[PDB]
Amino acid sequence: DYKDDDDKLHSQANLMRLKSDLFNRSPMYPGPTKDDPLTVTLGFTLQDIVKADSSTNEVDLVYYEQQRWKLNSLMWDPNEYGNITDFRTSAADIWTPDITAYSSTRPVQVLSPQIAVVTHDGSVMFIPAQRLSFMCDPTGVDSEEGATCAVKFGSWVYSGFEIDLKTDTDQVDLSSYYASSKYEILSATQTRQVQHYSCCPEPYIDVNLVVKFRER
Amino acid sequence: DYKDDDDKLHSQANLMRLKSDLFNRSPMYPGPTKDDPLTVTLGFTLQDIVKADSSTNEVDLVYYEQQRWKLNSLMWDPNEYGNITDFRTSAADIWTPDITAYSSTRPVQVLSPQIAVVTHDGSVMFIPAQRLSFMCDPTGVDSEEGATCAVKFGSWVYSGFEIDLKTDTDQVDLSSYYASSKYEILSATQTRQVQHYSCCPEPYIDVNLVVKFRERR
Amino acid sequence: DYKDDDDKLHSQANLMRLKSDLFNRSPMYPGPTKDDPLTVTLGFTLQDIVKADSSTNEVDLVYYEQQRWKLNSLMWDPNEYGNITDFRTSAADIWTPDITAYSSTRPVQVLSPQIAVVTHDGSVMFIPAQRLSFMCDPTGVDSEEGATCAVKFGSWVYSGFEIDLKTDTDQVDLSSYYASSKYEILSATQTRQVQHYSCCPEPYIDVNLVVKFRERR
Amino acid sequence: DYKDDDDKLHSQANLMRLKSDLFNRSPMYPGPTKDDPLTVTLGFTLQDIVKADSSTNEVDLVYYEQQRWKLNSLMWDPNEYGNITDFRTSAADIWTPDITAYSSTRPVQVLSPQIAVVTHDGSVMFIPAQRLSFMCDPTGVDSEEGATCAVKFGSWVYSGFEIDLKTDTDQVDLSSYYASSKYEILSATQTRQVQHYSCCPEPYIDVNLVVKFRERR
Amino acid sequence: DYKDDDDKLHSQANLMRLKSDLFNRSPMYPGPTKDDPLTVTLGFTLQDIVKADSSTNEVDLVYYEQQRWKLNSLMWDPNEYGNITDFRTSAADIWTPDITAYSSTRPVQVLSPQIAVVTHDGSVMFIPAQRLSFMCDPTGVDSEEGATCAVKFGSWVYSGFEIDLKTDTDQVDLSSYYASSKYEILSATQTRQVQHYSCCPEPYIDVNLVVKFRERR
Repeated sequence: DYKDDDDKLHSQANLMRLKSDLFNRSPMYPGPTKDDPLTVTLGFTLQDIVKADSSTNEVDLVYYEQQRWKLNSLMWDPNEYGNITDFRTSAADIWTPDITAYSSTRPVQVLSPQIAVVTHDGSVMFIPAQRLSFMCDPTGVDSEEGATCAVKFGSWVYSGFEIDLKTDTDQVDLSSYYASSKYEILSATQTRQVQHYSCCPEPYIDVNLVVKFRER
Repeated sequence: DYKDDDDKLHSQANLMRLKSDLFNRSPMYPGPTKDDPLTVTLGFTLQDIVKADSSTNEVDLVYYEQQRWKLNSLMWDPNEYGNITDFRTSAADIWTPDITAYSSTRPVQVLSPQIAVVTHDGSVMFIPAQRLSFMCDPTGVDSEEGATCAVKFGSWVYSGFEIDLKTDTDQVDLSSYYASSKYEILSATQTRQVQHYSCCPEPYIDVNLVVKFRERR
Repeated sequence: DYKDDDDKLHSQANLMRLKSDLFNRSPMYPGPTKDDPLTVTLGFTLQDIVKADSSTNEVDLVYYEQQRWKLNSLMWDPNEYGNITDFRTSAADIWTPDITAYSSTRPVQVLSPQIAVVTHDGSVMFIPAQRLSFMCDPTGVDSEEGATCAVKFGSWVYSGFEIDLKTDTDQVDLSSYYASSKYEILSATQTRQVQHYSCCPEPYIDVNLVVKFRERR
Repeated sequence: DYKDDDDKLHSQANLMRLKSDLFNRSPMYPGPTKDDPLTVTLGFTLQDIVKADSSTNEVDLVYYEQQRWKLNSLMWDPNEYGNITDFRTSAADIWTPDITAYSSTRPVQVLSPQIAVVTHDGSVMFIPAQRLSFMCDPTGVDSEEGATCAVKFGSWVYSGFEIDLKTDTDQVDLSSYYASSKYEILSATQTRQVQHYSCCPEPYIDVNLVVKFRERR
Repeated sequence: DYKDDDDKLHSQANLMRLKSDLFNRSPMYPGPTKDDPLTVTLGFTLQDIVKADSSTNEVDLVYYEQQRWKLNSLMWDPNEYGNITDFRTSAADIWTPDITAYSSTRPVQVLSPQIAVVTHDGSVMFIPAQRLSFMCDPTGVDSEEGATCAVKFGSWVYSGFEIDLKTDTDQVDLSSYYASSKYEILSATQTRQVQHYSCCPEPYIDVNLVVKFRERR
């Protein structure tokens, strides 16, 4: 009745207060810096190898790219906000890391909504589905040992001193791989790498996605 | 004359009033939550199987995806708003559910305008036409029993505790299927599913679209 | 000199005034409603059949879709506005009808600018050029009687009670059809249809575009 | 040092002032009208014939389309604005003519930035690079006399009474034509046309681009 | 604890302040002018020749185009801004040069985020990854000496008097070229050119990218 109508409205107002307080908070966050670095955790759920174009050495993957990070400026005490512990918000409403594939051949295509999940400890979780075309020579995919390809993912403009990458595991998550794909996965790994260049002190970080695959 | 000019102006003003009141209403709705959950009803009107690419196992569907939900914050009393019972508004003017195909291979393409219909009880109806490419192996489509493919539709970020899905029927609406398509439909179902993994104290809900099809006779 | 520099400035000011008056007018129009219905006139000038894909039963047309309607809220007296009788404005600056093809297979592509022409009686004319891919089986296009295809056009969310459609004629305008197209037109008609749905007491209107074509002889 | 830092700042402020004065000027220009007509000058620099699709009779051109017009409302005295004689501005910051190809088969693709150059006499120069697909039958391109194609360019909604077109020359500029294209140009002309129709007692103006081409030898 | 949570807050406030000061600074920069010219440094890191279409003479490159320039208006003293020496910002938040390929056949595709890095001396670094389709005849790529193609890059609307170009080296950076590409690079150069045009006493600059490639063996 009216009590339960006012009780829905109360819970709505609490979320509106939280979001309004979180967005309008002063220094509205200017990205990671040296004095204020950040760790982004990457994982891949690999869904399909759609296409292996051997006349251009381009390979087409569909995956979920799972991103995680934690900002002090997204922290709150659930006790002050009607026991709310997490909310969904548009990814355009918040800073997100600029994680890019280093060797793509077409602009990445986003397959899912751009929505992130924020939790009271200030951790954000963003898991967009993408189709990516990248440089990969599929020679020997028609054979038993198959073909092997790699693509690096990392920040585009931030060094290791601003954004650090990590994985929870070396194993690309294959539990959602399309059972009836044209190509089967022999192995898929995601490995953290630290590079260097004697032009410069900065560590440069990436996650190296390596797939071994062959025809069904 | 002037009276029926003033009479059209009157009805316009009423709608303007309703829309302005509805949009400016305080807590301007922040999405479904646990304390304020929502049920979305899904239905499919399947129009065409356009393409079955057997060299990539991608299949191309054109369907109307019909979405329904009800918000208290979209309720009004027609008596207070010149007997207006429903209005059309741009889908960008209102919250809409984030219902996505789980196994698409290309971004979905929208074929129709993005316009929703709102009714005085607070129910919204949104029926976009889409072309979807999804993972589907068409082997045996050239045979009599045909090929079978499935795609799940569900919220992208909301659990069953926030958004619940339901169908009005298991039967995908085939009354608009292109009579002269390259492929004919042997059956098409839409089934509600609840999944429970040992991770999450929340259930997840989805609608499983399953089509059996073959090359035209 | 200065007087015909001022005269051009004057004429500019008058248009500025008209547009500013017209845009700022209170109830800034909320779409057609039952109490305030509208009639949209449709016409097709068919330019080219570009492609007939027989492996997917998709056909590609290029046409001019001519749209017409009249709003009281766009009326003015030219005498009050320096004898201005009509103006061009961006189509995004005004309400336009949501006329869609019901059986497209790809989002329509707009080939022309989105600009409408408004006349003092309140009538708007909007004529976008489009390339449309729609469901059509081209079997027999390689023969003498050719192939026949149809596509319905109509509002996406408005019933006949809100938007009525009408044509000026049954003949699709073929005077601009590409002389050297791969396909020649045997006939092209545009026919008004009144459809009803079992859920819904109100009439729906569409215009049914029917083309008979064959490969160039 | 500080003086030529203050110098650069001064020159920046002058441009700022000019642009701010030019944009904020009252009647902020409402397009050409009968009492305030305009002449647009068209020229084509033809770069490449990329593709001649003989199975759809579509031909793909890459050209620079050079546009010129003059507005009183863009005039200034360089003496009042620190001797500034011209500035670059985004094409979206100013009115531009709605010059379209009448027989395209795909939306035109813009290859260059959308930036115009404005000069103190009020003349604007806008030269976008484009790829255009248009209706053209390439039969005989494989022969010595080659194939001939034409496309008309003109305003979409403005008559000759509002926008007049003109060319500086009949010769399409071929000095930038890709030396190693698959197709060589035998001739390319751009011709002004006045079309009188029966419906409408007003000049319609267009520029007719006519290309004769054949496969490279 | 609280102190190193306040420290992080302090560091954030400092960058907030810097950006806010730099953005709000009066004459908010109007582009390079004759009195206030600019030098853009161009470099190419060539990643892959993906495709050589010999039926249309189009070639597809993927590269990193590295851009550099320096504005007085982006200068700051790190001492006033908590020793901050550089910041990342969206490329849409700042002026960027309009560097275009002069002979592309499709709009360039951007593969990377549009983010620039600004340093206290006022220098900006912007390095977008791109796929470009440009006019190039691949005859002899199937031979030992291979094929040679060229494309000019430069400002679209700015002369040498406003934007000058320069390279750090004549060698296109090949250290990131895809080891297993369909085509291998025999040489790749980037050369500054001063172009003189018939209309125009101001010189125009470009960087000429010249690639010699062949099929891998």
